[PDB]
Amino acid sequence: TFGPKATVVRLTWNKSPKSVLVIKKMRDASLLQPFKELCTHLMEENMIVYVEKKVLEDPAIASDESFGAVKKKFTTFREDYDDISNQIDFIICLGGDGTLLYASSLFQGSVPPVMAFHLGSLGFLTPFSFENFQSQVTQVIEGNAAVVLRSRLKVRVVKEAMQYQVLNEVVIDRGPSSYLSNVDVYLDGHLITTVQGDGVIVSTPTGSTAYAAAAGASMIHPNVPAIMITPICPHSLSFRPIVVPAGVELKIMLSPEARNTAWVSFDGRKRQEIRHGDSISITTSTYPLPSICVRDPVSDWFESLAQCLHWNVR
Amino acid sequence: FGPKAVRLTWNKSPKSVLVIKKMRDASLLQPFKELCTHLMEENMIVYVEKKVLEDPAIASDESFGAVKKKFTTFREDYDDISNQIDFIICLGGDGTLLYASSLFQGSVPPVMAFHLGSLGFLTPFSFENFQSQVTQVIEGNAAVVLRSRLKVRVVKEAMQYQVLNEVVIDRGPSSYLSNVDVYLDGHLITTVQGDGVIVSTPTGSTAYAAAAGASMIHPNVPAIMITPICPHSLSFRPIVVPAGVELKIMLSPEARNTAWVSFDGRKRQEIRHGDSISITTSTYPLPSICVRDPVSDWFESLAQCLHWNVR
Amino acid sequence: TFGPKATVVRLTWNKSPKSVLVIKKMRDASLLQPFKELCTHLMEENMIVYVEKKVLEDPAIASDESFGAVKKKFTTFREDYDDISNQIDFIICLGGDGTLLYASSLFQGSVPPVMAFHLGSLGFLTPFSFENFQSQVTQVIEGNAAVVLRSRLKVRVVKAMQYQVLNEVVIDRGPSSYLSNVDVYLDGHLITTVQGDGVIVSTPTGSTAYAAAAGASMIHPNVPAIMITPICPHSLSFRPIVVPAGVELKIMLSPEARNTAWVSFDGRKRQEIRHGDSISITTSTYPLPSICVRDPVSDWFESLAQCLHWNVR
Amino acid sequence: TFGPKATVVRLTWNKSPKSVLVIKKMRDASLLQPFKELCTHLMEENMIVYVEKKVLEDPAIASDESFGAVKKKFTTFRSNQIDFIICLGGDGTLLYASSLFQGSVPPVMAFHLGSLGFLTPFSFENFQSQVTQVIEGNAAVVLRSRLKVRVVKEQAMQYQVLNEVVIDRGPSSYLSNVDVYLDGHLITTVQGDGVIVSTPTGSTAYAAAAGASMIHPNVPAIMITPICPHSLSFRPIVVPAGVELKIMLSPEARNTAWVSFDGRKRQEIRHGDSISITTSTYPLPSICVRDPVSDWFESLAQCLHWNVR
Ligand SMILES: NC(=O)c1ccc[n+]([C@@H]2O[C@H](COP(=O)([O-])OP(=O)(O)OC[C@H]3O[C@@H](n4cnc5c(N)ncnc54)[C@H](O)[C@@H]3O)[C@@H](O)[C@H]2O)c1
Ligand SMILES: NC(=O)c1ccc[n+]([C@@H]2O[C@H](COP(=O)([O-])OP(=O)(O)OC[C@H]3O[C@@H](n4cnc5c(N)ncnc54)[C@H](O)[C@@H]3O)[C@@H](O)[C@H]2O)c1
Ligand SMILES: NC(=O)c1ccc[n+]([C@@H]2O[C@H](COP(=O)([O-])OP(=O)(O)OC[C@H]3O[C@@H](n4cnc5c(N)ncnc54)[C@H](O)[C@@H]3O)[C@@H](O)[C@H]2O)c1
Ligand SMILES: NC(=O)c1ccc[n+]([C@@H]2O[C@H](COP(=O)([O-])OP(=O)(O)OC[C@H]3O[C@@H](n4cnc5c(N)ncnc54)[C@H](O)[C@@H]3O)[C@@H](O)[C@H]2O)c1
Repeated sequence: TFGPKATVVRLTWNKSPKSVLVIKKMRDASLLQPFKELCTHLMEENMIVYVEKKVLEDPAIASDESFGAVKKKFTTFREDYDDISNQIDFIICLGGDGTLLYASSLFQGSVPPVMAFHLGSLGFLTPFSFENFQSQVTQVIEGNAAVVLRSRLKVRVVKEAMQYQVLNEVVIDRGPSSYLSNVDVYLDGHLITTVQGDGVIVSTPTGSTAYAAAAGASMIHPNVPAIMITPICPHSLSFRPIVVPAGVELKIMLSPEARNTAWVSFDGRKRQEIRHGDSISITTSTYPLPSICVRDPVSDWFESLAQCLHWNVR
Repeated sequence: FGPKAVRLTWNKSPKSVLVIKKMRDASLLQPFKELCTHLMEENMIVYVEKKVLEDPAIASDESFGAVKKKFTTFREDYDDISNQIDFIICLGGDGTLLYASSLFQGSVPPVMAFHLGSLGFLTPFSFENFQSQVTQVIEGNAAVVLRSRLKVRVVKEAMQYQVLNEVVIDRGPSSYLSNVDVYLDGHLITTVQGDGVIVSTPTGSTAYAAAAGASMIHPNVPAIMITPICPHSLSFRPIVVPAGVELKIMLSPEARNTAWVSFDGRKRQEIRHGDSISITTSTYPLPSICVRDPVSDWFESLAQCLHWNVR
Repeated sequence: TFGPKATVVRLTWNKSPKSVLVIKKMRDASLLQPFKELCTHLMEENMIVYVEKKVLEDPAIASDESFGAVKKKFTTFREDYDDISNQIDFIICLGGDGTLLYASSLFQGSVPPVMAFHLGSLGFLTPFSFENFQSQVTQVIEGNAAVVLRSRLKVRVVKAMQYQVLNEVVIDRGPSSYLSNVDVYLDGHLITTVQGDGVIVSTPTGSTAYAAAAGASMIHPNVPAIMITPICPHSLSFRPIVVPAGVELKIMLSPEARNTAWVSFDGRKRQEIRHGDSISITTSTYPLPSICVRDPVSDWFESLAQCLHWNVR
Repeated sequence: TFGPKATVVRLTWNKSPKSVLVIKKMRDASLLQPFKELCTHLMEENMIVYVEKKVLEDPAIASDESFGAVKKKFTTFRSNQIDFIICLGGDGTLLYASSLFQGSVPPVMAFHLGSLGFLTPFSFENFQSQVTQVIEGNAAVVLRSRLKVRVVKEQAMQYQVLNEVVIDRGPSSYLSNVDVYLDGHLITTVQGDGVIVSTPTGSTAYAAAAGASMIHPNVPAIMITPICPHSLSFRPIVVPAGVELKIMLSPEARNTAWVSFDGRKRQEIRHGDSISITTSTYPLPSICVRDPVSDWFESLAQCLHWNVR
């Protein structure tokens, strides 16, 4: 089950969807007219819409009075203490990949299916074009759409628990330090190696084309159960990225004979510091992120590779 | 798995073991005789390829000939080994185990690989104190790794091969670039221009695929690999695809020269414009017995053979 | 000096050029009309034009009688029989990169400047577009053009055969399906033994060639260097290396090696090297002058952007 | 000329060396005994020695009164005075030496104590004979190229670096967007962590960690290597030593960038700042044990394990 109503690779609703969360790219200019159009349309079939509190306080949305008549029907949440985990049937994302990551931040448990929309530039996780969006949204609502069960990593930080869920990767690297970083990595309680360099890009398949790909990791389809381990410019000619089964335990610590501390980041945010007495535990989460695909998983993955990463051009 | 054969359960006590020896070798004779004499003091039937018994260096010794007469002989010509062997012991190195996969095109009994000197990624058992190890495996206290294999069909205008490490399409005598098209689920995913591609198993991730820049994949990860051989494109990163897909490699219509297909570094065939290669994930894996557990053996192989992250 | 008259980076003619060599891409169809146009234009300034004998015996070169009056004024030469050597002031190439390689094959010593043309192919070493070729060829004839002196490798095979290679010389394994073990000496010292498909020891101008496919870095043709890059080694550490151009390389088969090896010179005639054979590689004293449209750096980076799509988006 | 007296690839002194500078790897307890032994030996041929002031300030250097008498003959300092340099500690010491000599650099005899090291080929065992042979003038050197870097702020600041210059991101977690120009021509913009524009000596450094090839220090070139670029086709490149590189921030760039010289003091560059990199005319001569190429391959074999088994 994914959300209060949606469940499952096709998508089934059982109960008709009535609550939708639209997530905007925060400070942007080209995403005002499409956001207004989408919100106006989504409430023409009497369907509850949710909007971040920080979006309605924007000066460029309160100034317009034509949209203000229909804006009052927003089930606003302030994100300070509101748990919208059990209140959303499916999500529409506007702006790019960074929006989808934020969509995974708000749902640390089961997450409803998402429908990412790309409006400008190119997105690897955003397959839907905003043109003719009415028909696509209607088809998604009816229940004729395929999804991919994108894996996520459950990460726990023990300081001498924080319980984060990450989508692309968790990065353990160096911050202001300009020297080598020595980090010990354990798999199932056994020391497998010590990385001596900028850091590691332990990731998910859907993060294989992310920052992991920049460091030399291979392209991994999101339909395989696997966990990547990829360095960041290691000071060793023979440390290639490795792929491990999804059902294993990963642990990451600072080696006892190490100078400087380490810095851990989750999808580019929540950048905190780990010292000698801290530990990071990584597993494969039981709550995947279903993202609706326009036609099918493999074709969308390969077209994203072709357009975004220019994989095998000429 | 076999007639009677993640832990290993025997159900029926093993009695028919096949010992595969590395041909054209001299350091393996004494361990081969020792292992064969030991395996036939528990009244357990052993199998040896016919070409091994006709070796001049093994017929010249009459001490081994007394126990040699109890061998069960197959010649690979018409005496194809079948669901009659429930335990395999391999001597010599990695290429021996590959041969073990060549002999069994269907379900394969569990295999024991011995590294008699040198180093082998797929050979984790040291020959020292082999009596206790073989006894423990015969009893039924041993973990196994189900290595996946690729089912390959060659259609010429069927061959039905099973491969362990990879299938390599490349160029032979040709010195020009090679253009071959690849289909995934009946869809043009790419055309590769260069030497070729090394579509492989996780077991082949550390093989010739690793030579071309492919990543390291544990044999417990259910996926198929696609890595090039020096492509004339900076962007063609090796890719990993689900095990349930079907790959179809052909020659592009606007392609000069023919292509050459090799299965686990073995018999090479030539494919022309009208030929196709279909690759899927086989339903008959290769159970390889591990000394202690899969992960530690894999990482020891990485550290000892490939020198993965030394110093 | 580069040829009988051309000399030197700007090109100085000293004596007015009168002998020109046009090299065609052999079996092709889209190149006949540009070849005919260039040949007709070249002899309206009273330029002696040299053409390969096999080109003039093509079926679609005498079937047209309009061009018949032109073929009578070609100084025909034949491969392996007549050595053109020091008789050509500068060369014009048509068809693509390989033609330039063939241009290096005909001149084992000093070679005249080459004005490469790309026709229906993009090409890394072919920077001239055939459009408005009259002004370009006139400007080159006058003597206002920049030149990139591409280094070449001098290779001797001892079994006393000598070759000059432009892109690289490749020592690899052919019909063998097993690993190839070959030993490399630098200045008489064992620096490495490689266990894999082979090595792509190359010139800078061959860096973007088959060397690049194997993971080599992009090497500008104005740096004096010799590359050594492998072909899929069975080792994660054997990163490609760059050595000074003034060194001696000597490649052999290791004593404990199975099978023989195969040596190829610029993707051409392949020889077999056994245990008793040796390959000696140095930097030649006869570079290949290649005329450039604007200047070496911008042309190199444009070739990287168009051909190899270096850093797109 | 390299220093007041040393000149040149063989090394010729012309005038007998008399002033030598010893550089110690800061606080390293393993180097105290070699430092004392070397300083005692160097002042038995009546040869002037130079030491950093902070080395004598070490609490565990005046406690031993045996070395105090030897200590009192140090020409301590807190150019044009040092004939050649002896380095103890490892690779990072040599870089520090290049920091002290922004102009002509005297030859350096690097020693590896407690570390293996790439640029430190001399073993401390039997150091008497090695130092004597160096003093006599029977030794070969390699002329390691350096990069001259000028930072222009919209305040000129010159620098000479030995390994590389790194233009990366600091605390920022987003991609860094920086434009690079060669001879006034925009060659590319890089979309990632940064660039590792380097020397051949730095080819085995942090540049090698990002996928750059090894270049022998006798090959004149300037390397450009990314740091995990967000592109599959940005292969590292080399350029002739005679070119001029100019790195800036693109006009449509978020966040700033940080420039680091050999792993030292980090500066911040805004949109109005520029970095100009050329090949310096003052190389760093480092004396070799036997010959350049064999020492380079020895360092590749035991430091980076290049092509093992
Ligand atoms: N060197 C690099 O390429 C680099 C550096 C830092 C962070 N990252 C990645 O950026 C992400 C954080 O996103 P942001 O907050 O900057 O938002 P964003 O959308 O601005 O992401 C930045 C860029 O990365 C791309 N991207 C993001 N996720 C991707 C994925 N899964 N596959 C392919 N491309 C992807 C985006 O399309 C965009 O081009 C993390 O996934 C992190 O790994 C990459
Ligand atoms: N460039 C290369 O690395 C290269 C070239 C050709 C063939 N191969 C491999 O050789 C094998 C053919 O077997 P053969 O009997 O002719 O050779 P072999 O058994 O003599 O193997 C040759 C080398 O490859 C290693 N090897 C073989 N299979 C391996 C695996 N699965 N993982 C890691 N290392 C492995 C062996 O340990 C040995 O070092 C195929 O697996 C093929 O991929 C590799
Ligand atoms: N895997 C590969 O990429 C590969 C394989 C074999 C040969 N080659 C190269 O092919 C050439 C043999 O000449 P041919 O007449 O058979 O080829 P060709 O003229 O048919 O050209 C083949 C391709 O290689 C490119 N190319 C050739 N030389 C180049 C260079 N110096 N820099 C960049 N790109 C270059 C061409 O642009 C074209 O794309 C040699 O340079 C050899 O290195 C490359
Ligand atoms: N990811 C990396 O590999 C990385 C990261 C930051 C800095 N660095 C390098 O560290 C150096 C900063 O100086 P430091 O005071 O930290 O010195 P250091 O001796 O502390 O350098 C750290 C490590 O780098 C090695 N090293 C340094 N220069 C080298 C070279 N030219 N070739 C091969 N190995 C070399 C040293 O031997 C040591 O193992 C710079 O050369 C910089 O490029 C490397």
